[PDB]
Order: sequence, then structure tokens, then C-alpha cells
Amino acid sequence: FNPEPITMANARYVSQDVKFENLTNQLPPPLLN
Amino acid sequence: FNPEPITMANARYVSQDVKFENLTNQLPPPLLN
Ligand SMILES: *[C@@H]1O[C@H](CO)[C@@H](O)[C@H](O)[C@H]1NC(C)=O
Ligand SMILES: *[C@@H]1O[C@H](CO)[C@@H](O)[C@H](O)[C@H]1NC(C)=O
Repeated sequence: FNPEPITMANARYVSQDVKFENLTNQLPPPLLN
Repeated sequence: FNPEPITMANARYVSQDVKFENLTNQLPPPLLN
């Protein structure tokens, strides 16, 4: 257990899913335009 | 053995490490902003 910032080093792009959280604040850089 | 240019087709983003090289010149295209 070690909380780290979310980047493309540990995230991958996937398709839309209804279990996925819908974020409008503090978007991680992968999810930020 | 066949040296080819470094691109995103053969490189993946990883987290910071102390044994990684520190590049300031001729940065590969994945490492330019
Ligand atoms: C996120 O959005 C999808 C599509 O609107 C919705 O089905 C789902 O209930 C929402 N909530 C979360 C956080 O899963
Ligand atoms: C790269 O730079 C960092 C300082 O941010 C240093 O800790 C590390 O040893 C350097 N790596 C090499 C192999 O030069």
C-alpha cells in the first residue's frame, strides 16, 4: 500500500463501463484534456 | 541487434528510478513536451 499520483505510468485507456466512477473534479492527467 | 529510433512503439511510460539515465540533449520523442 502506497498512494501515488495517477499517471500514464500506471493507468491504461479502456472503454466506457457503468461501474466506472464519473469524475468532474481533480481529474488525473490521463483524463484531463 | 539493430539500432532503431526510440518511439512510443517500443517504449512505455514508467515511474521515476534512480538508476535511470538523466537526458538533457537529443531527448527521444516520448520524453519531449
Ligand atoms: C457513472 O456514470 C454511469 C453512466 O451515467 C452511470 O451508469 C453510473 O451509475 C455512474 N456512477 C458511478 C460512479 O458508477
Ligand atoms: C538521475 O538524477 C537523479 C536526481 O534526480 C539521481 O538521483 C540519479 O542518480 C541520476 N541517475 C543517473 C544514473 O545518473
